[PDB]
Amino acid sequence: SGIALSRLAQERKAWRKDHPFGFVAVPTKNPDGTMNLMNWECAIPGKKGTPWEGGLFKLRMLFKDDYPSSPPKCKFEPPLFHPNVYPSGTVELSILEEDKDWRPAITIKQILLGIQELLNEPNIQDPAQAEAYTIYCQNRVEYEKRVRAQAKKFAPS
Repeated sequence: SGIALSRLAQERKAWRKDHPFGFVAVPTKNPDGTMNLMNWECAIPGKKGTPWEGGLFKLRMLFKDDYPSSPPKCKFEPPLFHPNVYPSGTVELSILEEDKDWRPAITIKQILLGIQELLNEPNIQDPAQAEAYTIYCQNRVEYEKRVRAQAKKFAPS
């Protein structure tokens, strides 16, 4: 885990120095209050001018011991209504796949901005959940209606 922790400490430094407005990315605590750099609690704000606007969408970023060989698993908690989000909460995205567009050099900032962009522009060619995907494909106005409601439920206080 040395190589992974070295990189994850450099990502925490870069993120604290400068990150996009409204985004959260913080390592979790181990039982003994020590920092767990392999498991981050993140939040993505809905984009201004979209049906996601107003919402803050919490997500866990989970790193394997061979990071950055492998991308993190990115998991919305709770699971999101979105065509490219598995019922588990796992995000399906090409930059989050080792055998697709993942590159070791991709930053936490680039991952979170990538997921933000996915939220309002689903990929109709890599479905992840039957429920959201079918409504997206067959009934776009009802899809956008469910998204507006979701954005209201996850409005921050």
